[PDB]
Formats: sequence, C-alpha cells, structure tokens
Amino acid sequence: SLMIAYVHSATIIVSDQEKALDFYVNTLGFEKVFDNQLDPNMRFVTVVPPGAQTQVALGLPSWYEDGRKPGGYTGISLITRDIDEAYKTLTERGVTFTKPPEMMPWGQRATWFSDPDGNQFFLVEE
Amino acid sequence: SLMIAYVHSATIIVSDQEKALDFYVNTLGFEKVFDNQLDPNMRFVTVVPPGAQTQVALGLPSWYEDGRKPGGYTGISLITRDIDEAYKTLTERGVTFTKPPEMMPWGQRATWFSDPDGNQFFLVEE
Repeated sequence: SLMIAYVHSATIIVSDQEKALDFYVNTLGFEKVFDNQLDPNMRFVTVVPPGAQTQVALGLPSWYEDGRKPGGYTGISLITRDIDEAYKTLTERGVTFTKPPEMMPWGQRATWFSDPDGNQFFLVEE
Repeated sequence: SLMIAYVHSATIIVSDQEKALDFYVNTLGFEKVFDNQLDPNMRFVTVVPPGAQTQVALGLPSWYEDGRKPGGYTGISLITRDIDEAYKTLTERGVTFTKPPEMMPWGQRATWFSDPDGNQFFLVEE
C-alpha cells in the first residue's frame, strides 16, 4: 500500500455556505458531494468538478482558531479544456475575471477569477 | 465543454523547498512533478501521490504579500487505503501524529499528522 492514495479535498473560506453552494454549483458547474453535520458546529460541505477526484470544501471562518477569513489568493489552480468558452460563459453568468485569457510564458493560456467572497483562482487551459 | 474540469493543485507553505521535497517524496511517497524557475524569485514545485490527479504545490512565504507562514491546519485531507500501515511506517519515519487512527462518528478511521514545518493534514482510510 502507498502511504497516500490521493488528495481528498482542499478548503476555501466562505462567508455563507448556502450562497457559496449556489455559486460553485450553478455558476461554476460543480456538483455538491458532502453536506453533513460532522458535529453541531460544523456543516461539512464539499463540491467537485463533474467527473473529477479532488473536492473543494466550503469552510467558514468559524471552523478555525487562527482567524483565517475569506478572500485573497487561494493557492488553488483550476483546469478547463476550453478557456475561451469558460471565459465567455462565466462572464455572461456574472463572474469577475481580472482580464481575458492570455498566453503564459510556459505555453498555456490562463487568467484569474474570483468567487463572491473574493477568493481568487488561477484558471488554466489544459 | 465543462466550465471547470478538475482541480490542478492546492498550495501549502513550507520553509525550505528542497527539504520539503525530501519529506513529501522520500517520507510520504509522493512523486515530484513540477520543478520550474518561473522567475528568479519563483521556483514552482509540485508533488503528487502516485497515480493521482491533483497536485500539492510547495510554496514559500515569499510567494505571497499577506504574511502567510508555514504551519497549522492546511485544510487538505488525504486518503490512504491502509491507515494502520501508514501510521506504523510514518511513525517509524519520525512523523508526528496527534493520535493513533480512530473511528470517526461518520464511520471511517482517521487521524491527523504534520509535516516538519507543522503543516497539518487529515488522513482518512478509504
């Protein structure tokens, strides 16, 4: 056995789990996976790109003791197979991008977008 | 096309990229993927569990302007197929765990462990 099979999930911090679900599911096209009370103070909620392995947990500041809050660079990079389409349709859907897709000096087109809380993702064409 | 196909990577903050590569590769069994000097100040380094899709970027505090430092809860959960063996082996390799694996009230066995910089992961048996 491998020590580690895969990354289950990474976490972002949001201000409202229900509103975040609406955004990730209806705007970004993810699917909800977890939505479970692990205890009375944690509603464990995750979303996943359709058909993908690794999930994103939609956490709250209250989950944590160190003051982590929504907004800023998430350190999460996302892949799309058609960045021109993603940019067009996500812009139509009201997503905030920094600029249109642009060629990076490692040979892939990319841009950045944010969720409603200001969490920023790097979006890269496969 | 999907708006978003999959999560490429999530980022942790380490103190020393070469020491962290040693840990993730030789202690945890990940494989190095990226190791690319994007600019004189940004060495983009990633690791992946063998065979898995989403990577972990081994970032530095210098990557960010917001004062983020190594250590604490990463928000990253990891799956193993044999937690007893992982716990045993990793313990032998000097990894710090909070407790031995135990049954969570959602019906899976899990524990927490730390990398050398104190970054904490939740480890769950598939």
